[PDB]
Amino acid sequence: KWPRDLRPLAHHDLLYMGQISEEDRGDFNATLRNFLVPRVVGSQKHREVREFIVRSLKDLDWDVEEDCFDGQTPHGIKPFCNVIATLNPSACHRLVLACHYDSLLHKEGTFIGATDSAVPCAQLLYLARSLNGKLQNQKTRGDGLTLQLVFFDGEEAFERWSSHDSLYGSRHLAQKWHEDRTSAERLESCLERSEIANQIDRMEVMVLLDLLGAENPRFYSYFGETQPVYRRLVNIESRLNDAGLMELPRRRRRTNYFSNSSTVGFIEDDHIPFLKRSVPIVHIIPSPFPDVWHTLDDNEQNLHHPTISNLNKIFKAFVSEYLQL
Ligand SMILES: [Fe+3]
Repeated sequence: KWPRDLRPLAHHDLLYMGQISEEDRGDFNATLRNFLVPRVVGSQKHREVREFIVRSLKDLDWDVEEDCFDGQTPHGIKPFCNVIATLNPSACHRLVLACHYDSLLHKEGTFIGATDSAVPCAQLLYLARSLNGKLQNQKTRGDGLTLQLVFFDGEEAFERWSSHDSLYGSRHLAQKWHEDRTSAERLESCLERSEIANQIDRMEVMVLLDLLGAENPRFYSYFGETQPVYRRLVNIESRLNDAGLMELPRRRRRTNYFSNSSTVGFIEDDHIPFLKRSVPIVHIIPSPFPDVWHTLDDNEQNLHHPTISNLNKIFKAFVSEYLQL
């Protein structure tokens, strides 16, 4: 059983999280435009993207940390900088939403990585912005739960994906947090039977978004441990559809992104170094990958906007339910 009682979103809140005004659309797209540039490790546009993320979240009065370091790669020594934003640093437990902000250095030409992961980056910032008032209110409760957003650097391989060439930022951060010791007594309102020995134990669940923005994604539950959390995403999507709040190409259709079916697939991503340290993971990545995956066609025009809108409604409702906004 999940360590936190997961109370179903009231209808009033579901309906609110499920509407998207044209200024909602406009705000998200304006956010997204900042990420639809090549973001290769070490580059100027990469530092500009990080600066944008940092300022956006500092403007919202979040605590923002830049976890920077240099690491050896097949292309020589490289600088990396993870961005960690925490709404209430004192709160013992974090609901962590994450993605990567670097883009693949593509051998053929300029690679935008619109789904991989410009859309997930923008979705995290859009969540922070659009739920800001509710989040600021939730932070005052002293209930020991907060929201945390991690934008990992160096997710992509420089050459052939391997244990040593991939996940530079997440490998670094998981180790950093594992070795940084702390205890429940130093923290605000930890749950009763919490075993807190280090920073990594404060990660209540890590929801990792990746390869989003293409039409008709298929998600599955990748971890039995987080099946209670995963099923809330299934339930929210079902309720949005029942209420007629999803955008579909024709009348009398339903989205079915979050399957209840079992899968036996394994995908390496930024969750791995945390998974190895007992952090519960929900991996929101489609299977199969978008047809555009790691091609020069993973670009702005190939994004499917109605799907992005539907996903934003699900994620907003999810956060709202988890934090009881
Ligand atoms: Fe990729």
